Amino acid sequence: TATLTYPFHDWSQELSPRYAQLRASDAPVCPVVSEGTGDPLWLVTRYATAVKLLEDSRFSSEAAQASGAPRQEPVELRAPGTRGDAIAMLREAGLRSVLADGLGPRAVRRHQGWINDLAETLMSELASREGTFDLAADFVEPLSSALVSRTLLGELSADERDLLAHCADTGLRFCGVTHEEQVHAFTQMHEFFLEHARRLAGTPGEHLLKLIAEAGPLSDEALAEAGSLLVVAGFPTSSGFLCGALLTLLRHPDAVQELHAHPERVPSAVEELLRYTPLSTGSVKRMATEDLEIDGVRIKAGEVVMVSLEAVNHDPDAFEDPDVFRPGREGPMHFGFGRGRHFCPGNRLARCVIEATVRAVARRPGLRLAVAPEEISWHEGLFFRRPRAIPATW
Ligand code: HEM
Ligand SMILES: CC(C)[C@@H]1NC(=O)[C@H](Cc2c[nH]c3ccccc23)NC1=O
Ligand SMILES: CC(C)[C@@H]1NC(=O)[C@H](Cc2c[nH]c3ccccc23)NC1=O
Repeated sequence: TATLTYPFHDWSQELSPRYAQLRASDAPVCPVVSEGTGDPLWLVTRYATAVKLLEDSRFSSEAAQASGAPRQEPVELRAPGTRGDAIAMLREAGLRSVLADGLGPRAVRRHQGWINDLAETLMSELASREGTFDLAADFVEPLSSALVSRTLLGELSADERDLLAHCADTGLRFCGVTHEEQVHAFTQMHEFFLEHARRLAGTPGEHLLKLIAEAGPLSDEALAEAGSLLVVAGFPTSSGFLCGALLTLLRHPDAVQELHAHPERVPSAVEELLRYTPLSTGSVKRMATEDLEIDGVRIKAGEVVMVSLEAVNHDPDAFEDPDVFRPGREGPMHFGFGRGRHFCPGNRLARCVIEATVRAVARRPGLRLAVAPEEISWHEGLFFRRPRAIPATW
């Protein structure tokens, strides 16, 4: 119909041209319809409007997560007949800040050493390789697997890691699998944690699931909900983003040569990667809890307004030459971690692993993509973009 269906099927790093067109339209908020549900939605693509949306106390993230809310995802991101309200259930137990606490600056100071050791071990192994090697399978996968075990869930076996990763990939999708396969992915996840979360939380370590369990005691359902939250929020984001960041670096050898010569510039390159490299193929979303206007557009209570972080991060009103990867950039704050109350509580740990990845690349001149960027294959339909492989050579 004449109402755009959402999302825009831009599964590779090439952002859908529709975002820029909506950004330059006369409307600061554009009505769309969810392809997966037919629900009406509003879409924001301008930085200035997105700031207003994500800092407005009348827009509720949790209300947009509730069952029956208009939504972009085809299947609800909860197990059948469960609350799907992990952050609120943690706060109910009196754990208001455990996620930020276990992922903040002190946690980076605990984990940054081994994270950098491992990035270096993995890249040193690749430096010994002949011919073409795969940066997704042989760098991103082992690094993100270690991140998950050591910081989020506890020591997982290869089979457990494989199962949770498959559940995330299958459930967090707009298309490419059946409805039944999507629901089953969340089931295997929830039933996995109902059985194993107590065991995982009880093993020695600093992992977040232990911190949650060991801080009326927490029920197995709340602890299982916490496990599924950590998988959904932590696994496909880290693997998708690290893959995409590697692609960005390989496509910008001049920038990498600068980082090789001036390693103190790496933190700024991390921030530019967070702005430039696209991640989600949908939008962050909030529900209006009362009638309001945003930039003149009237929104009724109950309606859901979305912001594409990719669109905002590429807004020329905010970032001059927004489609240029410019590590020296000194523009406004990027939206890669969101904005306001729900700003990514994993942001410091994520920055730590991105930095370690950038340094591992910058230290080794000659690394290059083995084929043209347009020949990279992409997992079609994931919420969190990820290439199937990153073939590279020296
Ligand atoms: C490069 C990696 C990552 C990126 C780009 C990223 C990005 C984001 C963004 C944009 C949001 C805001 C969503 C919204 O406003 O609705 C968010 C929220 C969140 N992130 Fe991250 N994230 C990353 C890694 C992680 C990791 C490793 C964890 C560990 C569990 C994590 C945990 C969370 C949680 C729990 C939330 C929900 C906060 C809330 O809704 O209040 N993230 N993330
Ligand atoms: C299920 C939780 C993640 C929960 N559900 C949400 O919709 C929001 C936003 C969010 C952050 N990271 C995600 C990854 C996949 C899908 C959604 C999200 N925050 C939550 O804590
Ligand atoms: C149904 C999907 C759109 C799903 N629903 C969400 O609420 C989050 C929001 C989000 C946008 N960018 C991100 C980056 C990292 C973590 C979360 C997000 N993303 C999704 O893909």
